[PDB]
Amino acid sequence: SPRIVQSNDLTEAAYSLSRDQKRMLYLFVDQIRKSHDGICEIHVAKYAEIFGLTSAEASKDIRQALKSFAGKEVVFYYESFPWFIKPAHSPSRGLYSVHINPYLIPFFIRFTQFRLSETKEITNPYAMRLYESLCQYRKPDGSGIVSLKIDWIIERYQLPQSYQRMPDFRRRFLQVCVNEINSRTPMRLSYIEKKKGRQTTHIVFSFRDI
DNA sequence: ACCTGTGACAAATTGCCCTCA
DNA sequence: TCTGAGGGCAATTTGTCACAG
DNA sequence: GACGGCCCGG
DNA sequence: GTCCGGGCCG
Ligand SMILES: [Mg+2]
Ligand SMILES: [Mg+2]
Ligand SMILES: [Mg+2]
Ligand SMILES: [Mg+2]
Ligand SMILES: [Mg+2]
Repeated sequence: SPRIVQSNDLTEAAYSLSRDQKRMLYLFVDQIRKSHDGICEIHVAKYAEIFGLTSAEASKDIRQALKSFAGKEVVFYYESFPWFIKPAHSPSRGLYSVHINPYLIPFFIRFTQFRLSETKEITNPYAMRLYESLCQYRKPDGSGIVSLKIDWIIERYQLPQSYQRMPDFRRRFLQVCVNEINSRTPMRLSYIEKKKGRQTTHIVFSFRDI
């Protein structure tokens, strides 16, 4: 399946995207990389076959993701850009044409890489973010270990405000996304908490490949 | 005040179904 | 007939906060 | 809608 | 009987 590669600056950027939008974004990065001006395209029926959707639900996902890009911004730590500089539009039935901010090109191409089949069954977008950040530290053989700071996780993945309370962070984000990765990717993930006084400050992730 | 977990409720998202150009 | 653009749904997951200990 | 392949009239 | 361009139907 297609080999996604991306600059670590994108892996570590601060933004808020849905699952459907992240799925589309992987294909944009792939199109761009095979070369330019920044104009990309998406076909409904190919999208449907890639992610095992019907044509109808594919159409619904593309259309609403596309209208949900408006006003979205990307921050590279500290410079913010919009993803799109023109509305999406359809020249032909079943075909969408998109105008990515050409100023984003160099941020796409010290790098992270993974095959698309590794992530295409993940449902929760925060788990996609986590699996990307872990891939950034992976070894040829397939293992790695990394310590991520909680405040940096919250700022980078733009987690919602109630997850500033640690028990909610545990219950609705960490446990769910670790259990997702272990069930939906070829990765096998464990973790332990690092503390300072009563506060938990980092999470230490270890993983190997099956 | 700080920390933890759980019970509830609300809001959002998922894979469905159907209909017609 | 095959595609895809619309219009809906119920079950489930995610986001929030009161309260116990 | 868009596309193909069938069957009408001449 | 056959042959061809085109329209409609699925
Ligand atoms: Mg969908
Ligand atoms: Mg889950
Ligand atoms: Mg303290
Ligand atoms: Mg008791
Ligand atoms: Mg007390």
